Amino acid sequence: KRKRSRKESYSIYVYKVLKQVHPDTGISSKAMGIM
DNA sequence: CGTACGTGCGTTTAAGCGGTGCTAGAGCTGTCTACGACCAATTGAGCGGCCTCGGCACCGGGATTGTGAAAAAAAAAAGCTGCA
Ligand SMILES: [Ca+2]
Ligand SMILES: [Ca+2]
Ligand SMILES: [Ca+2]
Ligand SMILES: [Ca+2]
Repeated sequence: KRKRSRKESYSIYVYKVLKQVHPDTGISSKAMGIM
């Protein structure tokens, strides 16, 4: 087909900050949208 | 029904005005280079795609908490007295 066009986001940085602050805590897709 | 506000006086206060005198600092000019744009080549961070397995949604069952009804007490409340 085509590979879907590139959509930048902050979500890898949010996940990295979350793992410093709450190592045993994750985040729903919506939550990450809000972030 | 109780009194906080609005009105209207006389007394007091300091804003406003116009002026002067002093200089902090706003803002302008000219110089020079540290810093940011631009570029080309390099490459690794982050993208999409994909797979998985554990959190969490949902369920049923039981424990727990809170509500309302009725009956019965506690209490204020009300109408009812003669006196003074
Ligand atoms: Ca912490
Ligand atoms: Ca009152
Ligand atoms: Ca100056
Ligand atoms: Ca991904």
